[PDB]
Amino acid sequence: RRDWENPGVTQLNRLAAHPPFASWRNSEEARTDRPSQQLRSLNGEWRFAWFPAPEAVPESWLECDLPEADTVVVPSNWQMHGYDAPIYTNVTYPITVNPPFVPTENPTGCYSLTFNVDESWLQEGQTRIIFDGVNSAFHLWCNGRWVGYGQDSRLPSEFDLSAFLRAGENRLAVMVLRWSDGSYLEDQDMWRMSGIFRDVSLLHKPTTQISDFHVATRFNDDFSRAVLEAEVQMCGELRDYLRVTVSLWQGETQVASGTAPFGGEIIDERGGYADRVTLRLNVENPKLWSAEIPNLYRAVVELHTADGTLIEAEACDVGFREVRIENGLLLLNGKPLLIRGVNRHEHHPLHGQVMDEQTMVQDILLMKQNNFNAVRCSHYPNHPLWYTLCDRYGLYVVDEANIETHGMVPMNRLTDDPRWLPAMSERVTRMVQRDRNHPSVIIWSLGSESGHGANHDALYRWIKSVDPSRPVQYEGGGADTTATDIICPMYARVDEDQPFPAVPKWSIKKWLSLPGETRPLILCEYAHAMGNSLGGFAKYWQAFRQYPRLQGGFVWDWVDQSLIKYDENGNPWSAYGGDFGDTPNDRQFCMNGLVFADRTPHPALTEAKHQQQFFQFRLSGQTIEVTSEYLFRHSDNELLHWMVALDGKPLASGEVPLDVAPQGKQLIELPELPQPESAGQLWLTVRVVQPNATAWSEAGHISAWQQWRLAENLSVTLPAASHAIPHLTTSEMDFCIELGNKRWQFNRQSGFLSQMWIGDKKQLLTPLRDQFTRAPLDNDIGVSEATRIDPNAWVERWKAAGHYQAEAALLQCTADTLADAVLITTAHAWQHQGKTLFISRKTYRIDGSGQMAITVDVEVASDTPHPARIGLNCQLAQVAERVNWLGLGPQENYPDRLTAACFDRWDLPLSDMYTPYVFPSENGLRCGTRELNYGPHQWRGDFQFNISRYSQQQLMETSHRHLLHAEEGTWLNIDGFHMGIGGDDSWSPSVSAEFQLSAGRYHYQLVWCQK
Amino acid sequence: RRDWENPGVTQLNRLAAHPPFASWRNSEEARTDRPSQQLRSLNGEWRFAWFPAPEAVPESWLECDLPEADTVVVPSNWQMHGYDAPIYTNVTYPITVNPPFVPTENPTGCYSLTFNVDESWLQEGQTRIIFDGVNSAFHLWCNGRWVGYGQDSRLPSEFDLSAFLRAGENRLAVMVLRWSDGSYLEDQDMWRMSGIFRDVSLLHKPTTQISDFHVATRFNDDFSRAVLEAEVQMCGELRDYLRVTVSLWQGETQVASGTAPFGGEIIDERGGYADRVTLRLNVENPKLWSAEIPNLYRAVVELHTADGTLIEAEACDVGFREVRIENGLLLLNGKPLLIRGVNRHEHHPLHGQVMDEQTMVQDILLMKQNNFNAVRCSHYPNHPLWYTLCDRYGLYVVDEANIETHGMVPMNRLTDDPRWLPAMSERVTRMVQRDRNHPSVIIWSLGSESGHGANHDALYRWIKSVDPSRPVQYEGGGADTTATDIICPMYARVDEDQPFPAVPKWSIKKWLSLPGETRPLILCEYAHAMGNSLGGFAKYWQAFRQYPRLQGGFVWDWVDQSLIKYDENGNPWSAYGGDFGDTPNDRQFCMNGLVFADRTPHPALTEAKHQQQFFQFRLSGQTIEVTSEYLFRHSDNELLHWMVALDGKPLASGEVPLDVAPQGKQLIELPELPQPESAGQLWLTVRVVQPNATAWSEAGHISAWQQWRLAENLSVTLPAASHAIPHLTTSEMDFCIELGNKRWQFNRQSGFLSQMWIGDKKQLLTPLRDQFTRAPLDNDIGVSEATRIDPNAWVERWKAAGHYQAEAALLQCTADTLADAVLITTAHAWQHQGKTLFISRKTYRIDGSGQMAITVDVEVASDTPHPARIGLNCQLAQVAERVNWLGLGPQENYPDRLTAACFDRWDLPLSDMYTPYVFPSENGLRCGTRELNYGPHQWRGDFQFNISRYSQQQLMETSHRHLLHAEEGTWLNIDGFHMGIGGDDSWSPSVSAEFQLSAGRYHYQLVWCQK
Ligand SMILES: [Mg+2]
Ligand SMILES: [Mg+2]
Ligand SMILES: [Mg+2]
Ligand SMILES: [Mg+2]
Ligand code: NA
Ligand code: NA
Ligand code: NA
Ligand code: NA
Ligand code: NA
Ligand code: NA
Repeated sequence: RRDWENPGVTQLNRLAAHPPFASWRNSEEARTDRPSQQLRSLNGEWRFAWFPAPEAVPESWLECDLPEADTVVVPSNWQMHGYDAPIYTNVTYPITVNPPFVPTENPTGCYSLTFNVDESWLQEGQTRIIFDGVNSAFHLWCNGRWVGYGQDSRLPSEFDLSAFLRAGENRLAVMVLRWSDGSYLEDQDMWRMSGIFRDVSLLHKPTTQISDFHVATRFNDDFSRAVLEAEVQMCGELRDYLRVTVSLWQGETQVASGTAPFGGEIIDERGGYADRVTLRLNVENPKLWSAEIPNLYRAVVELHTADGTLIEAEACDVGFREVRIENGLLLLNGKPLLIRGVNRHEHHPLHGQVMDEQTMVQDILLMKQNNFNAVRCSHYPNHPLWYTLCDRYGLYVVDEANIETHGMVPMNRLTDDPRWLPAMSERVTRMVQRDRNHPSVIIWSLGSESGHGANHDALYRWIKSVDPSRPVQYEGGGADTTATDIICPMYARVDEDQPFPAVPKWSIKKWLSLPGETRPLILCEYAHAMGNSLGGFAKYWQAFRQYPRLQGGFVWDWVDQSLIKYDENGNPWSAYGGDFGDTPNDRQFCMNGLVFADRTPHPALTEAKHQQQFFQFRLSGQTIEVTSEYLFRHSDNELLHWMVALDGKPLASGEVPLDVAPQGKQLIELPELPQPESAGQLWLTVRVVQPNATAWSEAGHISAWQQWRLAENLSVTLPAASHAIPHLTTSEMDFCIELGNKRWQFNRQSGFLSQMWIGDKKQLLTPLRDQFTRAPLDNDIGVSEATRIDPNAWVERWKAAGHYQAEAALLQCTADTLADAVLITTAHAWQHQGKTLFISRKTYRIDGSGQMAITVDVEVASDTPHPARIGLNCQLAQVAERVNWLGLGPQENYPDRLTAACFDRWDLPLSDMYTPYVFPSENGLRCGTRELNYGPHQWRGDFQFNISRYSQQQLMETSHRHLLHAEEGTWLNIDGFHMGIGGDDSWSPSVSAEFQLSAGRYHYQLVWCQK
Repeated sequence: RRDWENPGVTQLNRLAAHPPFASWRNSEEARTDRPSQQLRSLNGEWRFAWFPAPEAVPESWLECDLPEADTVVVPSNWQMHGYDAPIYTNVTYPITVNPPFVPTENPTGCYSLTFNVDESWLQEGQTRIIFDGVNSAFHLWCNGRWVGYGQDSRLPSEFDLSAFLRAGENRLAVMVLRWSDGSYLEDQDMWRMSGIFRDVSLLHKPTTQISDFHVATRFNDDFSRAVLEAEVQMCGELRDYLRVTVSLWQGETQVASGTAPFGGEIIDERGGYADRVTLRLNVENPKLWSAEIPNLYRAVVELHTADGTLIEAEACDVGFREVRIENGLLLLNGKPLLIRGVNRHEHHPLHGQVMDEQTMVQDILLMKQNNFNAVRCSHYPNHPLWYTLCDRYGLYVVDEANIETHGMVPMNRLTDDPRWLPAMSERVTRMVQRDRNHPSVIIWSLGSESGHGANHDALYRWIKSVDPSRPVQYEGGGADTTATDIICPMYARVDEDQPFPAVPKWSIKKWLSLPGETRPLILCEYAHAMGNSLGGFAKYWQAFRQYPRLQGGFVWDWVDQSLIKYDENGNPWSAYGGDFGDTPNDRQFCMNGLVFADRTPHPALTEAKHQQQFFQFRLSGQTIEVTSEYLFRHSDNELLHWMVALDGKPLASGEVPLDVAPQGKQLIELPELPQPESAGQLWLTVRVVQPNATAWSEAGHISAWQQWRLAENLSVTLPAASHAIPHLTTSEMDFCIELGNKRWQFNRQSGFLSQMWIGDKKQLLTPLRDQFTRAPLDNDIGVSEATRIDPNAWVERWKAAGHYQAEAALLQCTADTLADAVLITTAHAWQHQGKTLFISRKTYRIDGSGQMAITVDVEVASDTPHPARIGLNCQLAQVAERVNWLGLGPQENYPDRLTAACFDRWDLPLSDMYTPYVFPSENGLRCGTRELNYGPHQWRGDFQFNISRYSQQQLMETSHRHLLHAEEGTWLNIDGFHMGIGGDDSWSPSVSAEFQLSAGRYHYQLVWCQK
C-alpha cells in the first residue's frame, strides 16, 4: 500500500480528536492548571536519519538504531538542520501536479527514540502518544511492531500504545515523508518544510475516562444571567455508580458546581446517549470575556464514583462571551466589533515553523501594544498553546482549517471533487473538536484560496450544525459565496473596483450594498506589507469607522518569513526564496510582515498602531473632544498628555485624567495657551498614556496620539543686513561664485553645481543633479522578473520609458550679477530616443549672507509614466553622526504613509535614517520637512528627504541588504515631491491617483546655507 | 489489512461514479439505445465456494479453480441457493453492535470466472469491469493480481482492468463478505442477504473519453421555452481539435444541436476547467415530462475530432420537467403534485433480491394500473434499469441513499459522528453522480431511520449545492429537521396525535400549521399493509384532497417479503422470518405488501386504486359532475359508462364520452330514468373505461368508479298468508318444531338451535351460537408475542378480559305457540371470573312459510374491551361451490375498508370467499349484505358475513396459510356488526374510535329460509 498517495486514506489506527487533555488525578491540580504527572513530554534528543525515498529505508531501522544516524532536537524541521533544502514557492506546487501522486524521489526522515515507561503506567488504564504536528505524513512503529498512520500537518495525531509498550526500555520508530496526498491540501504561501516540528508526548488515561467534553455559555438579553452548559462523554465500562461533576471557579472562589450520573436526554426513537451527560450551571452577573478584558473562569470536569473516589479530571479556561450576527453586524456580547487584526504564520528565523512560548508571548505582546485585537491563524490550526494565550491575553481568533489548494487549475478542482471530501472533512472536523472550548476563537474558517466547491458548502453546514456559537467564514470563490457568514475579501480596495471575471474584487464600500447583500464585511487579508509598504492604510481605517458593516480586517501579515543563513566568516544574514538553491521559487514574496523575523518593528507597524487607536479626537477652539472606541471597558488606566510647540520649542504642557465610557465622549477644556510674538507654526500634540503596567504593557505606555496646527504667525521682518557681496568668475567652462571662504562652482558644460568649498575643503563627491527615479520598492516591481516581464508594473513602465537611463542634455546655463547676489540660471532636458521626458528649469541665488537659494520648476510630459520623484541628489563629502530635522518623524514616512509621524524637532543617529529591508529599495524618507541639518550643512524650505551611505543605484542593484557596502560620504535625496508607496496589494500597481505625480508642472524652493 | 472493519476505507482503486455509460462508437445506435458491442455482459455461469470466514479462503484460489466449488448463476444471492440461512430482522442488527468490527465468523463467498477478451480490446483504450451490486464488501483480483476493494451494496463499483488482462483466457477472483463496516450503514427492515446480486459487465472506452455528463433543463414562467444545458467532462489527452456535439432528438427528429471545443467559463482566479464544456440548447414549446404524460426526448453526446471523426458517444433519456418548492407546495411544472405513492423493496420470492426486467415491468404495470403515480426506493438506490422504466412508463421516484442505522442506540450514534461522515458521504454523492440524469428522480432522500446527526445536515447541503433542481427529503430525527425540504413523517395519523417525547408524530393536519412551520408534508411511509390491513385509507385521502399542503404519501409497502420453501411432497409454501432457522427474527413483519410475493393482489389493492382515483364525482338530482385530478393531460382515452340497478337487476345503462380538461369539470345530465313500481333500493353506478390500450393498460381498463343511492321505495305489501301452522313438540330438554319436510331442533339446556333438517338431511355440524371474537389480525396482535406480551394490543386486551374462553350461560329458554307461528325466546349471559361480558336476548320465529326470523339484542359491558364482532356463527354440513350475495363486493371488505366495494349481486366460487394471507386470520368478509345464498340456504337482512372451510379457532391456531386444512362442512359467520381492521401502523392499536363497537347495546335481525 502507498497510503501517502491515497486521498481516501488519511489515518490508520488514529484515535478520535478531542479538546486538550492532561488527565489530572487531583482536582486542585486541574483547577490551577498545574502540570500533570499523567502528561509526559518526549521532547528532547532523538535519532534522525535522512533518506531520498521510503523504499531506501532499511528493514533494520524498525528494531535497532542506525549507526550513521545523528542526534537532533525534536521538535524541528529537518531543513533547518541542513539535511535538505527548504523551498519557497507561493502559488505553484513544489511538486508536479499529478493528484493524488507524489514524486518517487520523496525525502524521507527517520526519527527514532529510546524512552522509559514506568511499571505503574501499564498496570491499569490506557497509554497513548500525541504527535502535535508532523509534516506531512507519517507511519509509526513501537518496539518494531506497526502502530498507525496520519496526515494533516497541523493537528494532533494520537495513537494507543497500550498493547505495544513494555516496562522499561521502549523504542519509537517514526517514518516521516515530505510529500504526500496530504500535500495537495497544504499549498499555503510559505516555506515548504517537513519533519516532527511540534511536541511529542505521552498521556495516561484510566480505562473508564472522559473521552470528550463541550462547554457552552448562553446568556439573557442584558448579559446579567448566564448558563454554562457542559456536555461530557465517556469511554470504558458504564456503571450506575459513575458520576460527573463540573465546577466553575472565579480564580479561587467556586461560583457553581453540579453533579449527575451518566445518561442524557431522550433524543430519538432508540433512546438517549447512556454514555453522555449534560450539566447546567446558573451564573449570575458573569464577568464577560472580550479582547478588551479577558475575564476567565476555570471549569473543572471530574469523573468520580458516587462515594467520592476521583477517577480523572479535565479542565479548561472558560470565557463568558456571545458571538452572533444580527442585522448584518458581527456582535461580541451584543456590541458590534471592530477587528484590528493581523494574519500570523508560525515562523521563526532559526527554528523554522517550530513554535515556543517565548516567541508566542513576544508576538502577542507586540500585537496588543500596537493596538491589535485579533489574529487570523493563516492558514492552519496553530500549536495548542497559542489559543490558551489568546484566551489569557485577549485577542480574537479566526481558527482556520488546513486547506489550501492554490496551485490547482482551476483553484476549486479538488474542492468540488467529492472524491476529496473525506480528507477535507477530516481537516475541518478535527480542528473543531480540538479548539471549540477556546473563548478566543470567535470565527471558524474553512481554509484559504481553494476556490469554491460543494465540499465547502457541505462542511460549512457541518460546523453550523455542530457549533452554532460561531460564524463561519471562507474567502474562496469570490469571498461572498454561500460558504461564508461574512463577506471576507482579500486585497479588496476601499474605493477602487477590480472587476475580475467570475471573482471580482469590488470596492469594500460598494460590496456591502450590492443588490440583496446583507452580510458584514471583514477582510481576511489586506494591506500587503511587503517591503516598504502599507501606503493608503489610513483610507482603510477611515472607511471602517464610517461604515457600521465594514468591521475591520486582518493585515497581511505579521512577520517576515526570512530564514537565517551564514557566510564564510560565519556572519548571519537573512535569506529569502531561492537562497537555498530551491527552484522554482518566488524570491522575496515570503517577506510580508509588519516586523522583521527577529520581531524588530518595520516602520509600517507605527502607522498600523496609529490608525488602530481606540481613541479618536476632535479639536474646536481649544476644547478637546475624546471619543472612546472601546465597547466594554472605561478608560480607567488612561491619561491625556497635551503639549503645544512653536517650531520645536515647547511652550506649555499639561496632563488631564481620562474618564470616558465605552462609545462615549469627554470634553477637555484647555487652559489659555500662550500666543507668542515669534514667527512660526504652533502645533498641538496629545497623547493617551497608560500610567499603570498591564499584563501586556509597561507603565507610561502610549496608546494614541494626534496633532493639529494651532495658530501660525508668518515672518514679516526682513532678513538680517548683509554688506558682503559674492563675486562672480566666468571661465570658458565654469561659473564660479566666491564669498569669504565659501566657493560655489557651476560646470558650464553639464549645468549643475559641480563643487562646493568651505575653506580648502571639498563638500561634494558627485555633482548636485536632478532625480526623477527611485530604487524600486516591492510595490514598484510587483510580480515582474527579468525573465518574465510584467509591462503593467510601475518599474517596467519607468524602464521602457527610459526614466532610468535618461541623459540630461543642457539647454541653458547663464549667470548674472545683482546688487547683492549672483543669479545662476540653468535649464536641462532628460531625453530618451528623441522623446523629451522631463524639463528642469532652475534659478540659483547666492547672496551676501552665505545662503544659496534654489528655485526648481519641472515640466513632466503627460504621456510619460508619472515620475517616482521630483527632487535632486548629491553625494556629500562630510560624514556627520547626527541627522537633525524639523518635519514629519521620527520613523520612516511617505506621502501615503505619514499619519503616524509627528511634526517636531527630531535628532537621530545617521543609521536610523536608513531602513534595513532584506530586499533593498528606496527607504528612510521623511516627509513634510522645513529644515534639515547634516554636519556643517543646512537645508530649509518645504520638502521630503532621505539620507544615507547608499546610492539609489546601489540599492536598486543590490538584492540582499547584507551585500550593501557603505560608500564614501553621504548620499542625500531631497525631493520637492515623492510618489506614493502603495500596498493594497503587491502584484499590480496600487498607488492611488492622489499619490501619483500627474500634475505635469511642479515647483519647489530650497535654501542651502552653512552654520 | 482488515479493510472490512474500517470506516476510513470504503474503497481502494475504485473509479469515480457517473451516469450509465455504453461507449458507443456509432451515433445512431446511441440515439435509439441499441445494444453496444463495447459493453459486454459477464452474467451467467460462475464458480462458487462458501467459507466461514475470509481466513479460511486458501491462497491457491487466486490462481487455480477449486474442485469442491459449484457452478451457479450470477447474479444471485447465495442464501437462495441454500449455502447459508437468510435472516429476516427488522430493527435489531443481525450482528453484535460493536462498530466498526464484525463477527470473526463472517460468511465469505468465492466467485470466480474465466473469460475471453479479444485482442483489439487490449491494444488501445480503457477496459473496465462493473459490479452493479455486491453485498456487502468484496476484494477483487484479476489473473492472480489484486485489483481493488469496494463497499455499499446498492451502488455500482467499477475497476480498471486494463493493465491486468491478457490476450486469451483471463481469471476473476471476487471475495464477497457478508459482514463489513458498511453493514452498520445497511440496517433496512428486510431479509439480510449476501453475494453478487446485480449485473456484472465489462466496458471498453477509448483513452480520450467522456467521463461525466450532466443534463439540466430550465424554463420560462409559462414553460413555453426551455434551455437544455449539458455539462460534459472528458479524461485523457487534451487536444485543440477535440469537440463536443450534444444533439436533442424527438423520436426521429433532431430538434436542436450544439458544437463546442473544450474550455469552460472562467470559474475562479486560477482559470477554468480546460477538460469541460457546457453546451446550451434552446427548445421551443417543449413536450413536458410527467407521470401523466412521460414525454421523453433523447440527448446524444458525441466526443469527436473537429473534422467529423467520432471518438465516442454517450446518451440518456431527457424529460423536460421542473421540481421546486414554492409557498409550501411541491410543484412539478408549476402545478401542485398529489403523490399517490408506494415504497418498493427489490424483492423476488425465488431470486430473493435479484431484480429482472420482467418483474420490474410487472411491478410498474401493476402500479400504474392501480392508480399509483409515485414510488420510493426504500431504502437504497435501485437496479439501474428501474429508473429507465420509470422514465419511460411515467413514475415519480424518490431516490434514497443506502443509509439506515435503525439499530444503533441512540439511532443517530453514527450519523452524528464525524468519523462516520466519509463513509456516509460516499453513499449520498455516488447516488447523485449516477442517477442525476433520470427525469423520474424528483426527490433525493438521505436515507431511512438513522436519527438526525450533523452528517445528514452536511450532506443535505452538499446535494442542494450540486443539484439545486431537486428537493431533498429525510425522515430521521422527527421528520421535520433542518436536513429536509419536505415534512415526511412515517405513520403519522390523520387526526390522532402521537406525542412521543423528542420525536413526536403529530396528526398530519396539525403538523402543517405548527408555529413557524411552512413546508409541504408527504408521508414517506403510511397505511402499513400488513395482512388484513388498510382500514382508514379513506381518511388519509379525504385529508390529502382537502389540504393543499398534504400532498400525499408512500404506502408501506408494495410487495410481501416472503420466500419460497418446499415441504415433504415438494409443495411450495410462503415462508417468513424464522422459517430458515434465523434467530433472533421478527416473524411476519417482512410481509407488509399490497400484493403477494408473486404479484397477486391483496384485497387491499382495490381500496388503494379506488382512493387514488384521478376522477372525482358528485351527484345533484340527475346531474353527474365530473372533476379531473390530472394536472396536464386531457381525458382523451376516457369514457364514462353508467348503470342503474334495483336490488341487483339492471334497469338502465349506456355510456357518455369524457372530455375534461386537467383540473376541469364536465356536467353530464341523465336521461329520464324509468321509476319502477316494485319495492326496493335504486343504485347509480359510474365507471371510467379506457377504450384504447396503453403501454401500461389493456383496452377496456377501468380507472375510476363510484356509487350512489338513488330513489328508494319501501316494501308496503304484506307476505302471502300461508295456510299451514308449524307444530311444537315439547319434551324434557328439546323444543322440536316441524313444518312439512322441515324441522328445527332447539336444545333446551343450551338455548341454541342445535340442529335442522331439510327432510331427513341434517343441516348443522355445530350449533348456531353467538360469536364475539375473531381470529386476531396482524393489527390486533401488534408486536405482542407469547414471551413478550404487549398488554396494550387488542388481542391481549381481549384475552385478559376473557373474550375467547367465555362460557355461555343459559338464563332463559321458553317456547310459545302463536296464531300462525312458533316463538322461542333464548336469553344468555357470557361470563368470566364473576363478570358478565355479554348478554344476548334473542327471539326465533318459525311461521307457515317455513322461515326462521332471529332477532338478537346484545348488551356489552361498558368496562370490557370492545368486542371484535357482535354476530352469530355455525358450521353447515353442506359444501357448495358457489357463494351468491347481494351487497358490498366482490372482494373482501370491512367497516373501515369498503369504499372500493360496490353494492350489487355478486357470484363467486367458495375459494374466492377466502383470502390466502400467508399469516392466517379473520378473512373474506363482505359488508352491507342484504341477501346471502349458499346451497339450499338463504339469509336476508342487514349484516356482514364470511364463509369458509376454516373455523375461527383454526385460523387463530395456525401460523402459516399452508398448514390450513379444510374442515368438514362450511363455516358461516353472520355479524350484525364487525370491528374495524385499522392499519395506520401494525405495532399499536390503530382502529379509529368510530369503527370500534362501543355502543354498549346492539340489535340486528336475520331471516333464515330454505329455497
Ligand atoms: Mg493518504
Ligand atoms: Mg496561496
Ligand atoms: Mg471499510
Ligand atoms: Mg428500519
Ligand atoms: Na465599522
Ligand atoms: Na507571501
Ligand atoms: Na483614567
Ligand atoms: Na393536497
Ligand atoms: Na417490515
Ligand atoms: Na394464526
